[PDB]
Amino acid sequence: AKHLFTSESVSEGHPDKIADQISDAVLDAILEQDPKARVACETYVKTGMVLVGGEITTSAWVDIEEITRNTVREIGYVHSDMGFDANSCAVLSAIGKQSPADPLEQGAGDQGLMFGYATNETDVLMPAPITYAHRLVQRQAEVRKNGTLPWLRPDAKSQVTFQYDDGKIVGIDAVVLSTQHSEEIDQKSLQEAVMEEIIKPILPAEWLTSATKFFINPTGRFVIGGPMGDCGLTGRKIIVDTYGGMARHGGGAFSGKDPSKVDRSAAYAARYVAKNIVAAGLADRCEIQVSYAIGVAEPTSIMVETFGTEKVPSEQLTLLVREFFDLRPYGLIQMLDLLHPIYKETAAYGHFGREHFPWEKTDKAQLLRDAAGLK
Amino acid sequence: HLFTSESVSEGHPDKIADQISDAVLDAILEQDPKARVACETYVKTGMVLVGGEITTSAWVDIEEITRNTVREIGYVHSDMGFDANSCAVLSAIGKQSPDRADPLEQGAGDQGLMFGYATNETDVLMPAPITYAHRLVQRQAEVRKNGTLPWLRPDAKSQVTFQYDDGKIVGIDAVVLSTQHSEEIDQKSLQEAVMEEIIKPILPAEWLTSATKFFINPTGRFVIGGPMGDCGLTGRKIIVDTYGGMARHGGGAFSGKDPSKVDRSAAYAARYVAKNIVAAGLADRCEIQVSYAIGVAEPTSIMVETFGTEKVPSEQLTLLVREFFDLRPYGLIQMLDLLHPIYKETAAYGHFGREHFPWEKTDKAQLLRDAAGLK
Amino acid sequence: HLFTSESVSEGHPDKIADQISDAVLDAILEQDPKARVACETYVKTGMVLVGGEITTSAWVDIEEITRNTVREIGYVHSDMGFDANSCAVLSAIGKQSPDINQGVDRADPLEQGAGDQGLMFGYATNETDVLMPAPITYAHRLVQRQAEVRKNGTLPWLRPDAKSQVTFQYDDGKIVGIDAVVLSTQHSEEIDQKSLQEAVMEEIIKPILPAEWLTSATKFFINPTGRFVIGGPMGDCGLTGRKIIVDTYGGMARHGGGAFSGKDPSKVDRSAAYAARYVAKNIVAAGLADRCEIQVSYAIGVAEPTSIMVETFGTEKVPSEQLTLLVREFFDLRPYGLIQMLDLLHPIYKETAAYGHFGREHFPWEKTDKAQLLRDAAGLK
Amino acid sequence: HLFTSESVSEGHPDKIADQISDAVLDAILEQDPKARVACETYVKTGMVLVGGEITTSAWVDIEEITRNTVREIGYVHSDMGFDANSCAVLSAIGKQSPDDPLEQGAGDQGLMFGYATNETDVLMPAPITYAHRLVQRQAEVRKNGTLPWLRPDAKSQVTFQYDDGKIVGIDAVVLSTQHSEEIDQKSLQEAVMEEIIKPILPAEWLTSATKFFINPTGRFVIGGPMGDCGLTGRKIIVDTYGGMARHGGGAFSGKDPSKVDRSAAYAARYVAKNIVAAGLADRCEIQVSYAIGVAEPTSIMVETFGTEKVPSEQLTLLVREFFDLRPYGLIQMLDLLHPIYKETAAYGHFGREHFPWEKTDKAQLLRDAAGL
Ligand SMILES: [K+]
Ligand SMILES: [K+]
Ligand SMILES: [K+]
Ligand SMILES: [Mg+2]
Ligand SMILES: [Mg+2]
Ligand SMILES: [Mg+2]
Ligand SMILES: [Mg+2]
Ligand SMILES: [Mg+2]
Ligand SMILES: [Mg+2]
Ligand SMILES: [Mg+2]
Ligand SMILES: [Mg+2]
Repeated sequence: AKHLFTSESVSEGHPDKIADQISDAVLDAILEQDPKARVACETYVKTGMVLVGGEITTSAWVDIEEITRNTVREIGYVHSDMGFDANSCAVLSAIGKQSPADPLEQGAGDQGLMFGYATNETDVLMPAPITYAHRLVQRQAEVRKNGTLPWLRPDAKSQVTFQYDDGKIVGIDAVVLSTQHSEEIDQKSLQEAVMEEIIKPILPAEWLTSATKFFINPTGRFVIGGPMGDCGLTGRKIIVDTYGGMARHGGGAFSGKDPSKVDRSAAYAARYVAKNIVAAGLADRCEIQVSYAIGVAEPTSIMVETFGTEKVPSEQLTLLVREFFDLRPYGLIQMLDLLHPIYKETAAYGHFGREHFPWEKTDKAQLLRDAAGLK
Repeated sequence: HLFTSESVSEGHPDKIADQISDAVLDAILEQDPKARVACETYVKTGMVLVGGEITTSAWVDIEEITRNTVREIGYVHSDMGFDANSCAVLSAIGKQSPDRADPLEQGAGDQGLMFGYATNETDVLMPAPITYAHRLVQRQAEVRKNGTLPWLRPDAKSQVTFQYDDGKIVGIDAVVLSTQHSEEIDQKSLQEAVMEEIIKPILPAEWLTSATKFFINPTGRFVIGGPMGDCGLTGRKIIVDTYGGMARHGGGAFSGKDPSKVDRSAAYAARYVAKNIVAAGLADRCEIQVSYAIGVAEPTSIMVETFGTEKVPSEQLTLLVREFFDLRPYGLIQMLDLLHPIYKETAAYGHFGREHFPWEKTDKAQLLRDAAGLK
Repeated sequence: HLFTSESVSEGHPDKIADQISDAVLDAILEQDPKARVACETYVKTGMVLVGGEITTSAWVDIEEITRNTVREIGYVHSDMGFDANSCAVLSAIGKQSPDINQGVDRADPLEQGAGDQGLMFGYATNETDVLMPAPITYAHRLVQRQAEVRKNGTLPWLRPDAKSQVTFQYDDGKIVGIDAVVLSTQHSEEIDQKSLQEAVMEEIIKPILPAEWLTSATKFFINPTGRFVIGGPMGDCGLTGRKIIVDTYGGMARHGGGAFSGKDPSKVDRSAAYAARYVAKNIVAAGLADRCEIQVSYAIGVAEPTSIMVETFGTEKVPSEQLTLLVREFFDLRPYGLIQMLDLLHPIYKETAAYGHFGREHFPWEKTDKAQLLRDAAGLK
Repeated sequence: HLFTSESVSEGHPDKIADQISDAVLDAILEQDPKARVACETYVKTGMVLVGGEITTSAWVDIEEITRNTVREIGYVHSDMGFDANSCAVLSAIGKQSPDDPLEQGAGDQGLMFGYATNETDVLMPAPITYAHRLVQRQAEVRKNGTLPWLRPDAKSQVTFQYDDGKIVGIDAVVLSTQHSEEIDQKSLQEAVMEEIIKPILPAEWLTSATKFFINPTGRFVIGGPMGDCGLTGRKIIVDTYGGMARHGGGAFSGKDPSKVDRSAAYAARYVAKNIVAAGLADRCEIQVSYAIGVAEPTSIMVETFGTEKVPSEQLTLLVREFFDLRPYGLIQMLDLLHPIYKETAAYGHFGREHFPWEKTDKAQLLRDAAGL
């Protein structure tokens, strides 16, 4: 049936995403020294200040203030004219610290479930709305940092409404792009530049018609942004972090958490499964639901929803997942080789659909395709 | 096979933050129903930080509201981990003082996407797992406060796992209930009281079988809780707040936001739309997506999904939605009569399924059914 | 012998905190003159924390008062190290309902007991015409002159943070001259040190220090560490009540330990030091001593001071036994008697929080309206 | 006639702050004796904020130091108003990496006072000395189980009467102490008199005239940071001489010894104490003047209040000969680069005769070098 579907993303300068990146920068700095550390780092940013809090158990010694200032500086807040300055904002630490047979048989601590999702409607096997929303704010940051549009400032949001028909994309119905900018540029010039340097190189021409609506800084000037007059907190962008609303989400933020937190690592594993099923050609689109029982390691149930797109029977998919992936809480950590400082890169522009992340590798695809008996 | 949802009591640190954010909201709306409020709370060992931005004529004492909220939750002694009377309360709220000929045509305050959902698998038209998860922790607080089990303490968590078959409920596979308690209670007595006074009054006997597992405090003594050794933030329970994983989410938090914020009010309106479609008998379950562009009053998209359970063509449903509901941002407010101090009640035990909330009324169901030509 | 006193401008981080604390006090007293206020401020890079306890009916916006105060001091850009418009302001003030004890707990409010124990000193000397020690007097005037030329457009490139030191040479108890002068001032990036030193010399130092006391031997040090572009709370920390000697007599006289700023007049740490200055100054203006130091002390809950002591360093012109009598006769040093004697229940305290609480003769504790009564009572003509 | 000084116990909120500031200093100095430290603490209902600036190679856990300090002081329960185990601890310390030194000139036109008098055995003014001993005794009988219902927060004040520089008696004593709910005021007053006041104050100074104000406003159950702020550097007269000597300004706690405000003040005490211990005077205020860029003090005034046993100008020359008062020389003279400062942050920096600036090891040298 014909319908619209919308997703959004936000730049690395958005205050919630600032907090995510600081949490994962702290996490990465600890993991570099202590790969087995327990970290639950929650950040709060607002006018003039960063508060980094939470709980860690580690042998690592890290300078929270330096990590914080370096992270905000890299994002681009370096002057009070932008609303925020990495060099002169307040940084407060409130982190409680503590000192540090078959480990893979560790059972789950909760009744829980995890969702994964993939679809061959894009090259990265992600839903088109979240993919192109991500790409729009990532492009905003790129042309900001490389000097193409030097008047851009870090804070930006995007939103894309796709039209579907019979489950395939027909085009883009509406685009929102709001970006922070310096005082000197006028809105008409800004809108033309955003169209030419951000929107047009990112969105396929075939999907843009004369009916497409473009809302580029629709309320006009956007000089002050980031944390200034606007709070950011770790874990308040969990839908832009994942699938943009296209898939179900069981709850649980990612950033600031070490891989032992099932909320993060099991979600990564569930994406890994779904992406490899679709890359194998076993379905065009796939939502996986992994259920865990308190005190047992293997998932208690694995449901593979294929939305009628399956190329083999649905029971065969469940069995293939049982055979080729280790979805035990600690086994998936080993499968994905997660005990490394790789998380700051995940904390803006999406945890899924990205290049080099281990849960985005399609290295079980051909094995699954063979095992299911097709070519 | 299996589906699990969880809930947390008013004493969970994330929910403490939601309740403080909405108590501030309600205190302001009592004096100034048109106030703009964006209140974000951070709680952890010994402290509450209440931050954000308000535009109002109201005069409120944030510290008093905060201590009162924590006192009502029940944290009143350091032995519990947290004490309303002696914790630190910091305020970082920026205050400003207070556009269309027809206020119904006011543009949205932000972009974003919002989902609503309804299913006839329970009488309140909610998914069963989140419904009974909520009622368990709600019942823990009720018997804690009314004197029945006075040795209970505020922090608690529930998990209910349902078994499905042919898409219908077959029974409850597992129930977890963890509750905080005073040092004098032994676990055996605790488990028996919880089972007698909390679980059995709440879960339907028809869904309890020989295969149903019960886990009461599976990790033993639970004496300190809440913010102690932990950290709670507003808007980190958005799946608990809504449908428990059964339906999708647009990502926006609810608590601390006045009804001009479409993250909250349009999610309420999408629940109202979906619930009225299911109550009309036009679908067995229905999910609504809406989205907005900042400065634009008409939604950038409306999508209705009925999972093949629709009783009239999907195209007719979308038309009925556009005919009978005003989803413009200020249309939402007037449709649901939202400018009242009603929001602290929503900040624990779920925003949906409690049928005295305005977005829970099924007062358009008969109109829809009549317009659809159904008898 | 030599004697040095120092002062700091309104832009020094400790004084920023004193000023915010008294700006909050004044805004409250504007609405509720009987309010109880104990406001303590902490400033450091990027943030202000305003804490304490108030009992008042007033409704004030702590964050707005704080940003306005910082903006007036002049911190408005990250280039300076601190920006009123974008720093963080955290409020941690606990509020209580009344605004004293409703109807006071004494039939005669003059008989109310002290709110705390403690000791307080006051001092006066006829070394200067405002009856203050010279070194702190000229130290204050230097940094006050810095802020004046910065704000009135004379030297717009100055920035808020600044510090002065003045060393006087004494001989036989008399001023012979100024031995050394130190003046460090924050400035914008484009001014070079040589233009800065000459500008400070011509516009700040020479207009303020008496030419008679400056000689070929007087040493002048303008920005002895050179470049001074970032300052204030940046890379530093300011706290209410950490400048209690610059607030009073610059080391020339003793101190009882209590801070002034952020305290309403029911706090004897503040009001009894003001009253002791008023006593000592009226004794010296009366010609009863060339210099005079007063100590008072209180017990919490007790209205009569636990001790009054009058020290005149051998300069008294009548027997000291008579002086102590005159003090008991002409001044009401009970806690609330202090308030009524000096008319303290008014929003006048933010002006005291930089450039010194004493020597500025429009303040009520600087009036010498008892001097002639004292002289007449002592039998002097 | 009368002179009054006060002191406060280790549980008073300002002294809690001083103690946390110097506990952080001590932990840094144990790993890095040359560290630069300027640690400012703010304490209030439910929270400790530890702020400031350090340059050091040391790695310390600010939260653990803070909780350990508050626990030892005795705040361990919300009933007392404050709990080491569950209060908030926030850190905001800026950290820099490490980057003839005895000829270092002063950085400021400075003045430093030191004082001593033989009116007590520790060569301190009597009002501050006995004020300290009262609150220190309060803490001792709280901690050793003698009066276990005492709680940490207490203040003392003592008014002495003088005749011609000599003590004649004590006129007034204030002792206010926090306590548990269950004890009545009458029993508290009797217990405080018998166990705190009478063992500390010499009986020959107490008469029928002496006024005793013991918890004069009654119940004192809530205390410490609860409902009233504590900040580092807000007890600088308690820390020094109780108001008897002049003070040029500048707090001690949280500052490493390279801060002249602290170490030059210690050096001035050391000089004054030895002069009196040598018998060159009975009481003695020393005023040390520094010029910027100059190491040796540019002026040393030795005020003796007419009690000198030797020509007053000899005293200055004896000080020059026997003491190294250059800014970094005095640090060597007093051997200051050691973690000794948390103990100084309650009950006074002067008067306790194990600290280095309280040794009278130059008294015999000064006495021999003079006529005596
Ligand atoms: K957490
Ligand atoms: K400092
Ligand atoms: K205070
Ligand atoms: Mg947000
Ligand atoms: Mg969770
Ligand atoms: Mg949480
Ligand atoms: Mg939002
Ligand atoms: Mg200072
Ligand atoms: Mg000072
Ligand atoms: Mg005081
Ligand atoms: Mg104090």
